[PDB]
Amino acid sequence: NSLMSVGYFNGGGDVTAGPGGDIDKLDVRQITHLNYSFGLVYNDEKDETNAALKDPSKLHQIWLSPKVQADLQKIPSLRQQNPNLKVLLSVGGWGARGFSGAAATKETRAVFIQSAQAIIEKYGLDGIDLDWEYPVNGAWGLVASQPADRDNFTALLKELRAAVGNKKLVTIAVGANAESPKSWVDVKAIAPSLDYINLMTYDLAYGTQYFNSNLYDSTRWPTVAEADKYSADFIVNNYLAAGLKPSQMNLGIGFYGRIPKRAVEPGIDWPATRPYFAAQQIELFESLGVDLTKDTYVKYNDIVAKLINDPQKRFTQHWDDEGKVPWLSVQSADGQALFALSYENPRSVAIKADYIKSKGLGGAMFWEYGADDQNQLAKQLAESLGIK
Repeated sequence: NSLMSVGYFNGGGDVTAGPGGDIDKLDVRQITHLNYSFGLVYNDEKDETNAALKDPSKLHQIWLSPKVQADLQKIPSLRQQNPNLKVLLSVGGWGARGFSGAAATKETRAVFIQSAQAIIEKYGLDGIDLDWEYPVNGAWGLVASQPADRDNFTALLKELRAAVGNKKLVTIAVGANAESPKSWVDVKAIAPSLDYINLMTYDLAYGTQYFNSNLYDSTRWPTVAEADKYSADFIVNNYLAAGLKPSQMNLGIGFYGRIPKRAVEPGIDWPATRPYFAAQQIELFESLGVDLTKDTYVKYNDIVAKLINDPQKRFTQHWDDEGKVPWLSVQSADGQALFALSYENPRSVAIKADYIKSKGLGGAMFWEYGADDQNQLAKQLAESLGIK
């Protein structure tokens, strides 16, 4: 059994201009599995702002935007590109509502499951991937949640498996948080229903931590608050402690970076850190398409083209050899180097693949093809993993 490489493609969230279908410029020869993102969940959560999800007659089913339907119909042309490719629909994602309600009972779960089976048969999918962010915790109140989420999720996976059968793929993504295998997700109970589990070993640049996807801790740029100290290795060990076999886990790799929150918001230890971005730094990133009052996310192809290759040459490249990742700096008004963002580059990708091999993991997952730069990071990842 050679290694896996599960690429996300966020077709459902793609609002980029530029001619041609956006699926048609994916090199799917570099991956073993493709998670097409995202189906959503019809839901009656009162804070839901996608009215199309509020159809009372379809509550707890999966919603496919017309864009996502047009992409899923072109799977056959992807299978021509890579005859061994496995294609899954990913349902959920950050901020996606409705999982707690769809999971509450056997009957609501069955509405969800019937919808999954129908979508799988309609488009000839190889399987389904569930991205519930997150059961019990609810992404700190961003989506509805309840204690029964944990066991309800287990029942859902079991009953989804029973429906789709033993050949179709059922997979899930799981959170970085240490709490997640402790009390959100029943790791040992769900494992025999799942082909594999993708770890979201990124989005760590929050609170008092600088790095967004460091492989190990960095002492040059330490994290202050205890609840915030995270690293891919620490997450992998957490999930092994909770009982997952290594070969069932894919290490998540982010084809992107983040401005850390610590640069723009005070960092609280439940202020422990204070923001070092002035109006100038915020306006700078606003001028490049990065509204930090909205989000800290920067696609890798945007990092290359706009920051690293900035005609104004405002950004400087750095490497942390304890974290094993690159970061950029901009200059303060008083001329010091400010930690602007960490990301991933071919170096740090090749290193995470090496970590996959030597930890004995199942492979890699990455988010996502659209943030890549002419498939460069996906190609680096395939090479380093030995994928043919």
